[PDB]
Amino acid sequence: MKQYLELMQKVLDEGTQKNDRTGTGTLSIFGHQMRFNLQDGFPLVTTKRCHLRSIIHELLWFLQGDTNIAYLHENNVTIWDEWADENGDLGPVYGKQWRAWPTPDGRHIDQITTVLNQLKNDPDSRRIIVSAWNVGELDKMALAPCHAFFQFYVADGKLSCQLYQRSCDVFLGLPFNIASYALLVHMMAQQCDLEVGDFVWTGGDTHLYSNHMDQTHLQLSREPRPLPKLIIKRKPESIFDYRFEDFEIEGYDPHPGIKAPVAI
Amino acid sequence: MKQYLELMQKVLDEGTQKNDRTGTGTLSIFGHQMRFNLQDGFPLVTTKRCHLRSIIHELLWFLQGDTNIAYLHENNVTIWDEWADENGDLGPVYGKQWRAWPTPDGRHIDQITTVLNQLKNDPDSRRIIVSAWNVGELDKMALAPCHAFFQFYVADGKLSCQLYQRSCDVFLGLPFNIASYALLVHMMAQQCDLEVGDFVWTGGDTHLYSNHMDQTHLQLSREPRPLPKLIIKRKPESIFDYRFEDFEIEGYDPHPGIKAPVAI
Ligand SMILES: C#CCN(Cc1ccc2[nH]c(N)nc(=O)c2c1)c1ccc(C(=O)N[C@@H](CCC(=O)O)C(=O)O)cc1
Ligand SMILES: C#CCN(Cc1ccc2[nH]c(N)nc(=O)c2c1)c1ccc(C(=O)N[C@@H](CCC(=O)O)C(=O)O)cc1
Repeated sequence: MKQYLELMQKVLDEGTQKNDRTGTGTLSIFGHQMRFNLQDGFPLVTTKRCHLRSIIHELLWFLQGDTNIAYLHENNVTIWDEWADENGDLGPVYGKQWRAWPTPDGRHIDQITTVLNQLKNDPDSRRIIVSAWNVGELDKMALAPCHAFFQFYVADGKLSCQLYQRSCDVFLGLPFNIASYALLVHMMAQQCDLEVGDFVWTGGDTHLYSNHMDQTHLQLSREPRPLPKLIIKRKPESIFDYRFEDFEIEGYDPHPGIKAPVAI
Repeated sequence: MKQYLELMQKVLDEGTQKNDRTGTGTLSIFGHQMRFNLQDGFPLVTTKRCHLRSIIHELLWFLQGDTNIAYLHENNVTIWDEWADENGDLGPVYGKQWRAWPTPDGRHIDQITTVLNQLKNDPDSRRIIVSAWNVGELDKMALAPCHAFFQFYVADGKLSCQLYQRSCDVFLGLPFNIASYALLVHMMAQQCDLEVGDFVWTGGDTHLYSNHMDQTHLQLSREPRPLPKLIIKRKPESIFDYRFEDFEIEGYDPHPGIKAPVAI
């Protein structure tokens, strides 16, 4: 997409060679924002083929409040393999925080149910947020949430959502998250009888790993193709009842996929 | 400031009429980001006279981990009176969440010290964040946090900061928060022997209350003056040992102040 590619070029031209946790090295910029009008099409990268099966199953895995990769495996998704323990657990990551944020007094908070109820009863609320940044549980998580916090908004019957991504792997992780949240907005809109609006991406440490330089240069040479469209074949009783079979991405003509090594 | 005035005009030009909790009515836009290079000067609004006293004392109050207005009153700061209970208490807001975020296992985390440790021992970390958005304590708070989350970043010996403000009252609150955060960055940098970089502001529901329109346009008819300069007359042993009297704002020649009704 034009926005995605311009961010890449931005990282190349302005990035600061930074040493990273993995000891790999990354070109990095701090602070960036982009807007994606969902009414223009699904923001799935066209300059490289993206794998939707992983994107869809991971999201349904989140909404279930699951933190064990068993479900992912059952559906051939291996993205979380390198971080799960001997038993497949990842600690209280996203899923747990979205559906069961633990209070100090022992209670748990369902942030998705709360959001649904706010969108339906109080759409003008400026407090429609879901946060995965639970400071008290960070040390138990296999990894600290990269897509840490997000906020919904309703204006003129349209549903918007801003995502704050503290750490962003521009090449691999980014295309995945854009598509993931764009999908959530669609599922939320359908459930709350609202039209889809803007999906705004905001990041902190936006970086490109040194061992992805070639792949980047390659992708940067491809002319972006028109954006596909999403079809939701069925309307479930709740945002928690969607199935992989319910989605379809029409008009998706991407350039060949580009393979790149994963940084653990 | 150029960036500030530009946001105001954006809100006016692309805003959407939206009702709000206070029952006042607002003009709102969702998603914005602006950058301030702290090297250029202290980011304090010059198109209207601002009251540094209230800003500085609030920050020191915050860092103390205090959440009772008694301190503020001793120094004639009344900016938090409308929300305090009979005993002057506001609940576990800012100060508390920063100095002692409660965990589910009976621990408490001092996010300020943690961040200081990272800035000195692991400045390349992508996890240097302080969150006030404690989902499990919101009901105890007098008001849900506006400036809910912030991230620090280091590069070329310069410290930068990005803040995510979920709800922003452009006319009243914004000028306070920007001056407040720039102050924090200067304090952090001095404690970590770093120079000041950029303050990146990101807002969710960015709005102007309908009863501030005239005051807004009055302010917009004004030419911003040169940015003041901040002089810190001492290097305390710790970030929590700063006093009001250590800060000097020099060259601050603002246009007349404009009064405007608060929305409780
Ligand atoms: C981000 C994220 C989610 N995930 C996993 C995952 C890994 C690290 C994380 N790190 C942090 N901090 N938070 C996360 O949510 C997170 C999630 C991803 C995993 C792999 C690829 C990847 O290798 N990309 C291939 C996948 C191909 C396939 O699955 O068939 C690609 O080319 O798209 C991308 C994203
Ligand atoms: C942000 C913030 C802190 N605050 C208060 C305050 C109020 C509501 C909030 N709401 C939420 N949710 N979070 C907050 O941080 C927050 C803070 C402010 C309060 C009042 C003025 C105000 O009345 N402005 C006068 C100041 C006069 C003076 O102090 O001398 C003016 O005319 O400018 C400014 C800032």
